[PDB]
Amino acid sequence: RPRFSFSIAAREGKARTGTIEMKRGVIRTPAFMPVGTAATVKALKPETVRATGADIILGNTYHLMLRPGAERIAKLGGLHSFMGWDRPILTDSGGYQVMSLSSLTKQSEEGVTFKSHRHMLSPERSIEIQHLLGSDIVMAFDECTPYPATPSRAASSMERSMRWAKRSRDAFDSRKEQAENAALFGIQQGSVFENLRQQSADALAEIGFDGYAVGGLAVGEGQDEMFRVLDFSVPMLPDDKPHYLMGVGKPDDIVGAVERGIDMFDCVLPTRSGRNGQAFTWDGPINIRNARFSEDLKPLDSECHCAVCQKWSRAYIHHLIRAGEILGAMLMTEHNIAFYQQLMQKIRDSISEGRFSQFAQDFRARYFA
Amino acid sequence: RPRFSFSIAAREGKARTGTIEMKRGVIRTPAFMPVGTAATVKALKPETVRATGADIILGNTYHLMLRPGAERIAKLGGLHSFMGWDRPILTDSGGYQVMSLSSLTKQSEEGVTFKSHRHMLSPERSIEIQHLLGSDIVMAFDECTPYPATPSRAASSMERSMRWAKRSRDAFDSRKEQAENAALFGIQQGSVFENLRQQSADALAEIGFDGYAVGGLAVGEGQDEMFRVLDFSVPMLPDDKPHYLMGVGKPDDIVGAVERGIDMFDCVLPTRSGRNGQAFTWDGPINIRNARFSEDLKPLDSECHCAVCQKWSRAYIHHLIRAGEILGAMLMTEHNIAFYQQLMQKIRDSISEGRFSQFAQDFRARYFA
Ligand SMILES: N#Cc1c[nH]c2nc(N)[nH]c(=O)c12
Ligand SMILES: N#Cc1c[nH]c2nc(N)[nH]c(=O)c12
Ligand SMILES: [Zn+2]
Ligand SMILES: [Zn+2]
Repeated sequence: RPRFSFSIAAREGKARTGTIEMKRGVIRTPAFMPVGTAATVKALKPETVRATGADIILGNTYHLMLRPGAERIAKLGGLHSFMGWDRPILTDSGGYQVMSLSSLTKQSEEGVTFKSHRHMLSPERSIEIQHLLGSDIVMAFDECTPYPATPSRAASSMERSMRWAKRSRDAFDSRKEQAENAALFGIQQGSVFENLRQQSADALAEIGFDGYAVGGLAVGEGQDEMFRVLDFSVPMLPDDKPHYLMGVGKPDDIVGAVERGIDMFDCVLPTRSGRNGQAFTWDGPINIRNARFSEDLKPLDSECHCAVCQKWSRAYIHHLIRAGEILGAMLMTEHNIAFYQQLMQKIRDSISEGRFSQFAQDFRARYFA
Repeated sequence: RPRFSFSIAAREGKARTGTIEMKRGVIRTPAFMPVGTAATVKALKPETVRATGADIILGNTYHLMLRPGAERIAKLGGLHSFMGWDRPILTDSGGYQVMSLSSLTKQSEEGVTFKSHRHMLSPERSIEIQHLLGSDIVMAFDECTPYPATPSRAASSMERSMRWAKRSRDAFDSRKEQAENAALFGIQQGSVFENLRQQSADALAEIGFDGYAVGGLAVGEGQDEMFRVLDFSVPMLPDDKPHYLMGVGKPDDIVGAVERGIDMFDCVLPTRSGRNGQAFTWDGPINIRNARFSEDLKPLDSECHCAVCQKWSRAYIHHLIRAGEILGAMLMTEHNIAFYQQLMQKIRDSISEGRFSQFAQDFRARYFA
């Protein structure tokens, strides 16, 4: 396959369905990327992640540079070989995580220094770490502006991100092997302000990237506000390149974002919530720990085709989670990820058949009932 | 198949290899039974347990009567359906666990009352709970004498166990469905005293059971003492019925016990130790958390045919366990159980080929080196 080729096969309104061809495989879009922190999609073997239908997973520059270390993973053969996932992997730049999980931080034009549990992370080092990990889709090193933010602070932050986007591009292009085998996505910032989003989109397009991520919309904004910002933000991005909404993933968030032109998603909800006892169903989420499921023989979801719903009852999983058993986490996580992939498939198919708007409406009606 | 049929195919010294045919399947002996507390072999799907080569797993009357409850499991269809294991399951009687995990206990001729986290457990209730769970191999309700024990205390304890063995037999035989579909094993007690072991063996044989377990030898005795007791204890049991050494499982313990006539084993070592970072290898156990494995690309064991050793490196698993990742527990546990089953296969094959003594010697030489 080519290093990178995004092709749109069908459209309906602002929604699009297609494929991204990369050396390690094809990614069907709209796509949901399970999150793999600490070089593992929590509680799942890579073959199980693949069985649920995932075409690509997300890795993180921040966590991996700390443990087990970027240089170490490179010495061992790369992240793919390390964790046993041979398909595409998108790595976040650390731009967000360094300010979310670090103990103490020092931000400057050069980058961000921090202490975990002292390290420096700059556009150049972020790109290099992603190279050492052997990432297929490299994310530019950005700054995720806190929400809410004053227009002045949002502007300063976005402007810095754009300067960092240019530095990310040059660092990526300077490494032959990386430039020839991986792809680079730029990240749009600007908080919830249209003029800032426009300036960011324009700056990113001027630099040129293989894909464009919409950053900063998963840090406190309610769905109404997020959708409102997507309404004017996505159209600012190049139409012929993938649009990636970072960190967004509640089922209904995803459907609404696809309706607004988004092609890729990632979020820890499926996995994290799964381990906490929340299972997704077409009738809305349920918390399996609830006593009403102690003797419920039905599967997590009545239509779900996943291996978990084919074999075990809500009653068993209820028992497992309430007992703190590892198998409980494994089963809840596989089902949730499988549910998310089934959602993406229904989305792709409906767009391809020109009935996505109807699908969106039917989905909400049942999900919110 | 028949309700129960034990056939010995080959022998070498006191060692035997054969099969136990039961309605839900065939059990190859010598056999190792992975332990499944809380209706789950920790961190493994039942299909994975089966993939490692396990023919039967162990369930526990004590833990299940507390959570989720025996009557509840019966209402839901039985333990097999509940946890998704359709092969034979041996259930311990609770005789041991009630005195090991209970907060406060009250022992009497009638049975044992206790509080967990008030419940009564008697021979009759134990047998009934195992019936409600749908156990294939039911264990008599006994008393596991603490070690060490004075001859007087050991005698009193054993005598009570034998009276309870008779009560267990009658309770089992009184339930038509259970008597026709499951098997009943008696449990030999008597601490480390030959005369008490003899009296117990004789009492059990007089009552008559489908199999005979050697109890009380997994509560503090060193290997030398345990082997010494097995030397005179196993020969006291009926030759044509299975001999089950309860709670014994270190690799070398197993080899030595097979050399002494034991046909079945169970122990939490493989699973519990696996989650703690200990991996079994033909060269002895290793603790994967050790820094010397941070960049070791070799599999857990160089010869192991398990899925874990086919795909992941010690370096990856080291990282997983040190990060507290669930996949670490899953991988360590699958490998350890697979290693134990591979050990049983090597044992069965060597006995069948009349070269078990040589196998025992070669195994120790390398394992202890
Ligand atoms: N909101 C939001 C985000 C979620 N992940 C992100 N990763 C990066 N690099 N930037 C961002 O803005 C976000
Ligand atoms: N030692 C030892 C044992 C391990 N499990 C046991 N289970 C029962 N019922 N009795 C026993 O003596 C033992
Ligand atoms: Zn499911
Ligand atoms: Zn192995």
